[PDB]
Formats: sequence, structure tokens, C-alpha cells
Amino acid sequence: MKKLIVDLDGTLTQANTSDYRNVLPRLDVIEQLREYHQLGFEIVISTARNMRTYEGNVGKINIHTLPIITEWLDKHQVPYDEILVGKPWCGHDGFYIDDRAVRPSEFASMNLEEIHQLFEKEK
Amino acid sequence: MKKLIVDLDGTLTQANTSDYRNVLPRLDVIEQLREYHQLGFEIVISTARNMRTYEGNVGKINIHTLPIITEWLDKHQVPYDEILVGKPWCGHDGFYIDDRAVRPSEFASMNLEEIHQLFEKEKS
Amino acid sequence: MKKLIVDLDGTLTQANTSDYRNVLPRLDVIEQLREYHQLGFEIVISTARNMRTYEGNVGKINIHTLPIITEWLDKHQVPYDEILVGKPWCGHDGFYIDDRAVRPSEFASMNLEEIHQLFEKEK
Amino acid sequence: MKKLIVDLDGTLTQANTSDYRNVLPRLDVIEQLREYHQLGFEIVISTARNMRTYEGNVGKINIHTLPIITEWLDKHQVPYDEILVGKPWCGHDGFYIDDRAVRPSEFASMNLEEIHQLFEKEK
Ligand SMILES: [Hg+2]
Ligand SMILES: [Hg+2]
Ligand SMILES: [Hg+2]
Ligand SMILES: [Hg+2]
Repeated sequence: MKKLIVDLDGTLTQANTSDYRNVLPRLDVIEQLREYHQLGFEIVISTARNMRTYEGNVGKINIHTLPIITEWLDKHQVPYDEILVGKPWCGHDGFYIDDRAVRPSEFASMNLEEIHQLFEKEK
Repeated sequence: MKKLIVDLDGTLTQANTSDYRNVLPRLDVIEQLREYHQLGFEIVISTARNMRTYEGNVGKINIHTLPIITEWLDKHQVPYDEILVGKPWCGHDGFYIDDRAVRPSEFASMNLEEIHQLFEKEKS
Repeated sequence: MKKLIVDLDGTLTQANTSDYRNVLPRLDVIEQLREYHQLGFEIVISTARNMRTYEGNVGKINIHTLPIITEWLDKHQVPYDEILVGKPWCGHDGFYIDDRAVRPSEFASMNLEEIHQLFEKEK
Repeated sequence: MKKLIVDLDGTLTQANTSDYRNVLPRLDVIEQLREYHQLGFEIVISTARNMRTYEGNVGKINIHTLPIITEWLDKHQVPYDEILVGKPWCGHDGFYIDDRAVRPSEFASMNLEEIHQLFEKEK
């Protein structure tokens, strides 16, 4: 069992507009997801989207946010096995620290061998 | 409002042993957490620990896992404002993809300006 | 701030069929919900639907369960401010124990004073 | 598989003081939990405790709330297999509506048979 846990905004999107319905896709990143799906990886979209607007209220995110996510994922033929909302929002200046984390430009640029290598170096 | 969201196993720990009580600290990473706390950043420990063992049951994780995490964090003087369990487990071969993610070796060796640069280069 | 936390199956529905899209509404209970909404109560639909099927995987409930919940709620004109999925599944013989809990027939048949009296007895 | 989903304050406790560490147990309710535990019922303590104080922030509840819940459950010899926090807070006048819900003094006074009877009247 192997999953990719994939952020939505800025990772699968170009984050060019506040209108989530019409945000531009990052095509190279999405195409890489497809190749990983072919390799047996499950794809989990995990996102903090609208955690700021609703002050962490998942009950509201489930109503106003989820529909537009799925609609957008479908329109751009992004493969996904799961969607998860309510991810902790780091804030404007915040960020995530993780030994198994890659940035979307590294994911698009590297094969599995050399992603494995990035991680082994940490260990 | 600014937060670091920090993984536990492999980021704050050297992952040298299955005994979580007695696992060795990554001292350079923790020391960097202290400097960021000084800058006004809130520290959130977020972990998938025991998601495999309990098959996703946070009801059990709350009982068996949380006490040992806090005890360990306290023992090693790790600053934290929040703990969050129930992070999605990626499996042995899985990983996270995120435009705001840094690995613990990058976090330990770069300043804020430098981290900011990694991210800005992602936007074009 | 005052909230009704409302179960879905067997409370807002008659639980007459496993086909959630076409399941019959409990009209009296829904209408009482309309009154409480007018009185300033936030309405939170909380449900364990498809927890059994997906074995607690909300990643999948978000994809396959949520759309049908909202479509149904919308067509039967149920007031709601929040939907919450991922509620613990009690199993067939299991149940819920809460000092502030009413069953749908009690809610349908009593007024606010009466319900408060039901709880004041508990104290 | 069969589960009791049990609320904490006012159900397992007498809710006589805001000092959770020294709050009185409802001995009859706890003793009934033990009998259900003997019959093969899993016991899930589920609670909104400290959701008001921390404004829904589970990251804080895990730190300041869980240890005290656990020490108290252990002290009063309460059987449990799971603790769930972060349950939605109904507010002062709010309440829960569920077709499988019993109040803690219905649980205390009835046996399994009549509790099932209590539910088949709703069905
Ligand atoms: Hg951020
Ligand atoms: Hg992994
Ligand atoms: Hg049940
Ligand atoms: Hg309440």
C-alpha cells in the first residue's frame, strides 16, 4: 500500500486567481500524477482550502468548498482516489516540515529512483 | 498568524528504534524550532504515528499514542503550541507533495530568507 | 449561540430503502427543524453514513457520500448551516448516550419548554 | 460489532463543578457501562469538552484536555476502548437529535430489551 498525499492550491493549480472554479492547472504536475497512478500509487488530495474563510469550520467547508474541488478535478482529468479537507492552515508566512515531503517542481522533474534518493539522504 | 506544521517521526526524531519512548532526538532540527518560536511562529506537531497499527482509529491513538508523544516532547524540550494526530499515512513508499514543504535537513541549514526563496522559485 | 446537532438516517429520513437518493423524508421532523431555524438555531447535520461501507475512510465518504446528502437535503428543502460526516458508527445493536439527546418522535411532538424540562429532569 | 457512544459530562459525571479533575461520578451509569462491556459492547467516550474554551481547536484539546479525561476515567474504573474529542458543541440551549439516542437515566434504569423496544417505537 502506497499513497501520494497531494496539496491542491499551488501544487495542482497555478494559483493565478481567487476564483477556484477557474484557476489554471499545473499540467506537468498533473501528468506526473497519472504516471504514478499507473505505478499503483493511490492519490489522496489533501487541502486547507477555505480553512481561513470559515475559521476551521469543516461543516461549512463540506458545503461550500468540496463541490468546487471535485468539479475542478474532474474537468482537468486529475486522477484521485480520496479527497480530504480540513488540513491545518499554515498562514501566509507559514510552512510544512516533513522528511517525506517534495515540492511540486521536484515531483515533476524527478523519477521515483531520485525521489527515493532525496529521502534516503535525510535518513 | 504564522505556523510551522511539523512532522514527528523522522523530522524531530532519528527514527532509530520502534520504542517511541526512547527514540533519539534530531537536535539541530529542534534547536531551529526554538529560533522560529522566538520569531513569533506557532509550532504544530502533526503526526501519522500509530495510524498503521490502529488502522486509522484515532479513538485508540488518543489513548495509547498521545501520552508518549507529549512525554517525549517535554523530555526533549521541544516547543509546541498544538499537537494533531490522525495525519494520513502514506505507506512505506508514499510521500507528500506540497509547494510549501521543506525537508528537515533544508529547515536546519537555511534561514527564513532562504526558505522564502525556495517557495518563490516554485511560483514561476 | 445555539445549535441543533441532527442525525440524518432514521431522523430526517424514514430509512425505508438503502437507496439514499430516493429515501422518504420524515416531514414532521423536517418542519420542526424549520421552526427552530426561525428561533435562531444553527442546524448541523451530523452523520455516520457510509462509515460502514468505506470502513471509516472519510476520504471516500467525501467523494461518494456527500454529494448525495446535499442533493437530497436541497430537494426536501431542509435548512442546514453545516454538514459533518465521519460520525462514529455504533453498529447494528449499538446506540448513543447523551444527557442532551432527543429521539426524532420526541422532537416532533414536544415544544422547547418541554424539551428543556426533559433535560432539567436529568440534572 | 456493537458500540456504545457515550458522552462524558452530565452522563458519566454529575457536572457539579467546572473542575473536571474532581467532578463527581454518576456511579449507576458507570456500573451499567460495565455490564454492557461484559456483553461484548465496545465503549467509546465521545466529548465536546473544552471545544468552547479553545474555539474548536483540537490541537489544544489534545494537550490540555485529554490527560485529565483519561486520569479521571481510570480513577473511577470506567471501561473504555476509545476516546474521541472534538465533538461538535451544541451551546447552552442546543441539543442532539438521534433515533438511537438515550439519556443517561434511561440507560441506567432500563435493560437491553426495553432499550431496543424504545428504538423500535421510532422505526
Ligand atoms: Hg502557507
Ligand atoms: Hg511514507
Ligand atoms: Hg446503530
Ligand atoms: Hg448543550
